Amino acid sequence: PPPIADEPLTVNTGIYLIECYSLDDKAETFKVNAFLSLSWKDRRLAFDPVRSGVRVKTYEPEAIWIPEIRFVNVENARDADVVDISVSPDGTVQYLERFSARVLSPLDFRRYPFDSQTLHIYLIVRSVDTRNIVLAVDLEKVGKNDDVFLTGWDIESFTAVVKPANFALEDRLESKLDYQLRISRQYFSYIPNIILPMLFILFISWTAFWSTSYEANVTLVVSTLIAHIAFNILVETNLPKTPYMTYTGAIIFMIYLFYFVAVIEVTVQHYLKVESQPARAASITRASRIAFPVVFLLANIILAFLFFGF
Amino acid sequence: PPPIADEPLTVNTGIYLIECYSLDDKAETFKVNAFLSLSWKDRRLAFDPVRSGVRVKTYEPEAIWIPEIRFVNVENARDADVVDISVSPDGTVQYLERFSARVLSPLDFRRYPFDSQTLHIYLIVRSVDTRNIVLAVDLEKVGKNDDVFLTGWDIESFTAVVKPANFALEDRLESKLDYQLRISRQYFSYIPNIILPMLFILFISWTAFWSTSYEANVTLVVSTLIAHIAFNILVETNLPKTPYMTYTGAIIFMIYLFYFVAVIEVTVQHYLKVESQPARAASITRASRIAFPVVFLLANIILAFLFFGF
Amino acid sequence: PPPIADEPLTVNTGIYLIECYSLDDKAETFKVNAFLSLSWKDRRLAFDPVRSGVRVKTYEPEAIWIPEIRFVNVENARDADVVDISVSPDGTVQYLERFSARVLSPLDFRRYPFDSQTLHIYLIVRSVDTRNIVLAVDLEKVGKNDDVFLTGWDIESFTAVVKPANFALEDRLESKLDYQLRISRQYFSYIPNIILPMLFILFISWTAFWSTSYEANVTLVVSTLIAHIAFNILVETNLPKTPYMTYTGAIIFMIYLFYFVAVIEVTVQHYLKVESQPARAASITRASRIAFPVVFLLANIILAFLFFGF
Amino acid sequence: PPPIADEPLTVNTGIYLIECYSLDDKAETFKVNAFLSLSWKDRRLAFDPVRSGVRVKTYEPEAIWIPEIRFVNVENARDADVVDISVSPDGTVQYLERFSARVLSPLDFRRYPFDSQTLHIYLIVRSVDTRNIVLAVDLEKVGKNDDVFLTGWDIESFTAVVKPANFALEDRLESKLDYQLRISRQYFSYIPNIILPMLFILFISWTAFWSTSYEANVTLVVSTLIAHIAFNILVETNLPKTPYMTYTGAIIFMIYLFYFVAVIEVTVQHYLKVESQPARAASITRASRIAFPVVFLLANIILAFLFFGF
Amino acid sequence: PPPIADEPLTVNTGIYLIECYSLDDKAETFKVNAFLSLSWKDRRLAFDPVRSGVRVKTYEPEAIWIPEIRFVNVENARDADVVDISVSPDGTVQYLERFSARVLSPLDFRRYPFDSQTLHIYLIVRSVDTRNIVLAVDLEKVGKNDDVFLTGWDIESFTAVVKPANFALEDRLESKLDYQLRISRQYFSYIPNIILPMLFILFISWTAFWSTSYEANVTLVVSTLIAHIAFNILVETNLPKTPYMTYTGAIIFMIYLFYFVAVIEVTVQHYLKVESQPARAASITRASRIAFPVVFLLANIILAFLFFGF
Ligand SMILES: [As]
Repeated sequence: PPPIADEPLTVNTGIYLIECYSLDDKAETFKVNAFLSLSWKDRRLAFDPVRSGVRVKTYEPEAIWIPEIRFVNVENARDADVVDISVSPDGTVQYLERFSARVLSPLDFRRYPFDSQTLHIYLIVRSVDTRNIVLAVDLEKVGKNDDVFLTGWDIESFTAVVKPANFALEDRLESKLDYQLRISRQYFSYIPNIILPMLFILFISWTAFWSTSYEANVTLVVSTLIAHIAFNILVETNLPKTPYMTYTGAIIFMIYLFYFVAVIEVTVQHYLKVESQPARAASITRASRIAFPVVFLLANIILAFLFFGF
Repeated sequence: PPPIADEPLTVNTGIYLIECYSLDDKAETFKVNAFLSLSWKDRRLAFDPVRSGVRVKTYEPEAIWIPEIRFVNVENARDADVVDISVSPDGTVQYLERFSARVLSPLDFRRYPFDSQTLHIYLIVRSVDTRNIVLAVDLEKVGKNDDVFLTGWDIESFTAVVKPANFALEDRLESKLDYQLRISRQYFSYIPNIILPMLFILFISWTAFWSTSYEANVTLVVSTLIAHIAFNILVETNLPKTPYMTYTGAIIFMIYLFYFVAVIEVTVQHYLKVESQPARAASITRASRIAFPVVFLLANIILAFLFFGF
Repeated sequence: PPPIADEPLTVNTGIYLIECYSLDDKAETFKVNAFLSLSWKDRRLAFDPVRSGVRVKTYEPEAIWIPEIRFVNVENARDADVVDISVSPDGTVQYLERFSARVLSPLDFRRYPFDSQTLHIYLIVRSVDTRNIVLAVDLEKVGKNDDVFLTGWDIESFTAVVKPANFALEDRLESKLDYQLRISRQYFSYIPNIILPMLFILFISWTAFWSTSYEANVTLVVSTLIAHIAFNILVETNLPKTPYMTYTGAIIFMIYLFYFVAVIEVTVQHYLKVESQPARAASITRASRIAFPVVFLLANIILAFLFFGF
Repeated sequence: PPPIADEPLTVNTGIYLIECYSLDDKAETFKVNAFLSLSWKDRRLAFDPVRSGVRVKTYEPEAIWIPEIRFVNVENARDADVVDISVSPDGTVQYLERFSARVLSPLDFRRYPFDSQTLHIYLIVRSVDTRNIVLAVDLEKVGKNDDVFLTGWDIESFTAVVKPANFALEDRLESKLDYQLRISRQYFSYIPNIILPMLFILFISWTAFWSTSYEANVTLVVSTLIAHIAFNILVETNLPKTPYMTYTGAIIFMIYLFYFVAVIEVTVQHYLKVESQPARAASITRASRIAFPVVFLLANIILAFLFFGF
Repeated sequence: PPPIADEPLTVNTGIYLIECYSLDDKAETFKVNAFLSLSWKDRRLAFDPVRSGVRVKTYEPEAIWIPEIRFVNVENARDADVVDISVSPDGTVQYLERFSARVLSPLDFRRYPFDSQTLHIYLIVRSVDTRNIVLAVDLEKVGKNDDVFLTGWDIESFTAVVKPANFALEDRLESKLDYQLRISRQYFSYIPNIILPMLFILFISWTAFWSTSYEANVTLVVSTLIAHIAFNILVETNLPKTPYMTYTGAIIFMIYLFYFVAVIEVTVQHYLKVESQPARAASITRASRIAFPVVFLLANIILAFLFFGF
């Protein structure tokens, strides 16, 4: 039983994020728990303040015609309990629900440990015989407590795209809004726990430049290469199969190289030190002790710049 | 209260994928969230446009007779909220729901990291005393937004098998349709993270051809063999118990060999270098330095061709 | 409001497996999704074909008296949607539902990787003041599509025990039926991934029979023993705490031995080669190179026979 | 509408375990699926056998006043379907439901692999204006089929504490009963898979007493220490964070010691054999070959006795 | 149909924790199962004790006006069954439900293994045309049995913030309460299983100060570094991505250092003992045998103090 309008009925929206949590990098989802604030003029039930009752008259959902406001990017049906419905004199309705649903917004892992994200919530609404345009009411969109959690992420701002995008979808126009949750990552636990430990093993790796014992040079370069796999695998697990290249995926892989040429050197410092030409060997070994850390720190400036600086 | 027909009542179907996600290779399932569009002539409620009401008349599901359209390959009951029902003059009904259910479609891991898949959604419908044939309406089957996600997979096309397959199941004919979601994998994160690291350790493995120290040769070939298990196990975990052989399961196992004969060589380069016959030893060792990488790259062309090229 | 009988009312059952999946070895359960077909004479609503209506008259569950058919070995309440109810003239009722519930049937892991299983579904029914006997109608028990999945298992046959087992349970006789799902395992992925890799490490283990370097013999026998734990642990995890002995649990453990006496030998080949008695040492070492693989392959014939052959 | 009594109305209880399963040591819970048998005199609906109807009259739950019998230690609401209600002449009611709920009973891991447990189910009932005392009827408490499963546990007995415990909880007396499920563990798969493998590695550990090569002694004692972690971690995972000490937690940790002093010895057998005092070294090494296994087997009798014997 | 008041209607709250469990450090949540006790004066249904019925009159929820009391920090809708409603003469209502919901309270891992926590449950309530203030009734808040479980945590006290916090949220004041669950961890299983084993490997690490064999010194310091990753990874897994530094994350990382300079020393004890200057080498090595354990135990006092002592 929809509201007999004279033009496209505007529905007024708003989201008050109450709780954020379980942002799942692998799955590219996250769970939210918020208020949904809707409103519209249904002149059809305006109501003579003086003549009867009081200021505003409370209805149960069955009584009034309510607009179906579906969330677009949601795993299952949104999970909402209705909080209050308050029809104004002029026929204006004040709806408030408190849904919670896991939302499917994508993430850009291009700078992985040091990335910022922009999550989305959508809200479509389909037309019947009056057209429905949705739009935001910013006093119910200040939505975000001063307690919005979302572990391991700094929450920058909850805003929304005022202008809706109105489609024609299957011979019936819909109207979609864009609610934006912007967050930077709390990179850090990534250093004492990944970045640093990863570097340390790389350095030990090439302690075998000041060494001549092949036995203790392979026991050297090789033992550490293993440990680095232990970190490549640790990192690769809390992170999805990107079709592009991560930052840490870069350096973690560039690392795989300074373990090859490292093992190349120690290997050649020997089919060159049994070839009774230690003239050359400890020439190269002497040299690696510079080329390596330099070319590294150099390619890390080259690499890092290639990602952040551009 | 079914629609008094004169022949098999055609029901017209359609699916607009709104969201795709949680494709689970182990479980061989995936979750979808779409529109379901149905329609049929129930002349029994045609309705004199002029004589009353308006262009089209809205019903609640309880009022009209609606066809039970069950999804075949679904874990639990599909999870659908009804979006609109609009009966036309002639008695034509326009139904639209927005279900979300995890679907059980199988996958072919024969090319694992480089595989393409064809997921299915089914839709049966059982007959009563008028027969029901289902069939697709392609304006509600263009189903797939321009945002269909499905992480780590490229989505190629959402189509469907126009011709239904009508069974006789328990003295009552059913009619089933086939909705096809075709996707290729985003192989890649499989290289910097599996393929390459896996290769590197294999190479270092057989650096012990330019070496004579047994101690540093087993410390050599053996250390890396371990690391390779660390990758065989990593890979074997995000992948189900196929009764056939995966591609990466092949090469990952062919790899287990070039670690055995590698260990064979270093082992014989010694019961042959203590047998005061280093004549022979550093003949073999010298040789392995070719046989190995060749036979490998050879068996990789042999292997790769055996999977992709045929 | 039960059917006024003259003797024990027979209820006629039937299950059409539509989907099988999530067989969980650890949990000893599995999920099924099937049809449930029931039928009985309730003469009390026989209905004068000519005098009124038509051939068969459709009821909603609230209208008719229906027998409670509970599933015995089920985790929670069975999860069923009712598909059709069709009362015949004589008063015969035709009921059909489409339940899905995870079933708790036990498994016998005595031959683990090479085992066949017989899963059960039960169906009791309690009496009131007429006795209820259940029994099977085999045209609705041909239940099993030609698509019954159940990953990593070959499905041999869906049958059922015609004769019911009628208990007296708490001063009211019940009647239980036995629906049997027989499946063999797809042992195989167990070879390239467990059996073979497990053997290979055992072999390398005792390459240290053709060796004299204690350093590279412990680096030898010992490194492999580790790797075998890596497999004992892998296997032990996808498998419950049996009070009996698995097959692979046997050989996996018999393996632990050929790594002890292996380590025993290498160890004695030395407190006997420093005891300036290499007379004896390279007598034993020479010998082990036979005793071991023989006694193994011998005890594997002895073991294998002990499980399968008996 | 409760039963007008003259004193505390006795409600008669009973539980027929139909199915047991998913005992979860980590979570300290388990799932059961049983019958619940209740009964009480509601003289208020006694009913003139001859004057009307028959021997006993069947009611739907809505018709009669039924006592709320909540289970105390249950995760969520118990999940029950009602099986039959049969009011006797005198006004006696016969109630039977078939619930299934996961129960939260605690476990005592003090003897871990060799422990026996006593699981509980509770049943309270709150009073209104007549007091409710619950009590057991032992013909509906013989509850336990001859098929009660519960994998990896031997089921010893299903009994119950006849005398209820009546509390005063919030100005209204409740009455609670105690249903006892006693089970011993099927320790065993713990030997071929944990105990034995764990010992074997410990023994090889100290094969390095009959050795002099430091390289092969660290490669010896150390390699095995790792493997033992692989077991400590395996065990620690299928077992919760006890505030007390497990049995296997003891020996698994006492083991950590015989790997330290083991490594201590091999280490000192060398800063004492390079100190040109091999006089002493192979005095100690000689000695360890006894002290160790003895002190172990000694501390294992000391330890084992400390747990089981007391 | 709300209670015609003369001022802000006070609603009187109370929570009796019946069960605690599944505290999930990763997810920062936990499940509770408690009583919820509400009460308020609805003079509108006061009821002439003598004139009719009895002392107190029982209602079903549909009959009375009940306040919506939503829990704030909850994943999904709270899961509550209603236990009793008892309206007093004066019009006072006595409500009791038994909900169970997983709650989202944050945790402070700054002292990880030795941390104490303060979990929250919230309860808001929105106003309509009479204002709603909530407040606690402490005889129904003594909520916590003498069996409150919560594995691996010592439960210190269940209390609540008497004074509510009244917001203005979207043109309608709400009122929120704070129920506090305080718990210390059962650190301990963290010692025999993490702390101690972690230390032991560190010590063995630097046994290679009383050694001169580079081969057995890298086989020494390096083997253990690996094992330490095995612990860093074990610990890092049962713990979320803190933006701050854990205690065990500190020492676990400070440990990474005493493995670097350890490896630095053994490495320099050699490009200095081949440089025919063993004058210096076994000067340094001699020294490390003190500097290390001291600087450690020193930096552990420095570190530990930095977390607990401040
Ligand atoms: As090693």
